[PDB]
Amino acid sequence: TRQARRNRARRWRARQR
Repeated sequence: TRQARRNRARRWRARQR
């Protein structure tokens, strides 16, 4: 949870391969 934003950035990376 405290690093959920890191996962969201990972999703953005998955959206920006």
